[PDB]
Amino acid sequence: GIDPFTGQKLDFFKQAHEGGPAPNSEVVRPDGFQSQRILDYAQGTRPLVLNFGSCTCPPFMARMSAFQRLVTKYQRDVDFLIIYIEEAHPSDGWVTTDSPYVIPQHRSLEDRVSAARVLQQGAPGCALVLDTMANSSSSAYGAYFERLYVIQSGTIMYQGGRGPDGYQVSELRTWLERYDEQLHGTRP
Repeated sequence: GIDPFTGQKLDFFKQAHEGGPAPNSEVVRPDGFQSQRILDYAQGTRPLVLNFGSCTCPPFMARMSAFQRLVTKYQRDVDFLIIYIEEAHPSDGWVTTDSPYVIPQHRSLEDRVSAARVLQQGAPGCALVLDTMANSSSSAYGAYFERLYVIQSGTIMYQGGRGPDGYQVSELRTWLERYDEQLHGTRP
């Protein structure tokens, strides 16, 4: 069906939500730009944590070292993935940017991977993909600017709530704490 008022196909896809299906949306491997999808990163029944953001997004950068600490802490039972998306504060935007990072809006995967490289120089050994230039995953996960998720066996277990910045990491840590506790007992 076509929308008379857009001329585009009619959307029938419900927005991502907890307890709903995790979109198997498209992403790009930085080395060689091969097409991949979010669920390619799920390892059997292990939860997969998704971390969307960019270098010019201050809350994303503010939590990176805490995120890396979560990887060390929970990697026994949980997998982690960073998705590098459109810049929050591009250097060539309308409003002037004071971000420590000076990155123009990506015009191609070569630009986006260049930006992601700046990130990867921190975050040694973290799994990282790029969103497609069509912003497939950002759109499917409502994850522009930045967002955190947990998915497990194709289902969204945790959707990072919009609201005061700071809480998203503590709320994710809470989810991971409770899962680890179910698996192994409370840590002393």
